[PDB]
Amino acid sequence: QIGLAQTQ
Repeated sequence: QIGLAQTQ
């Protein structure tokens, strides 16, 4: 489970 991810 991942709620929110922001990746760069």
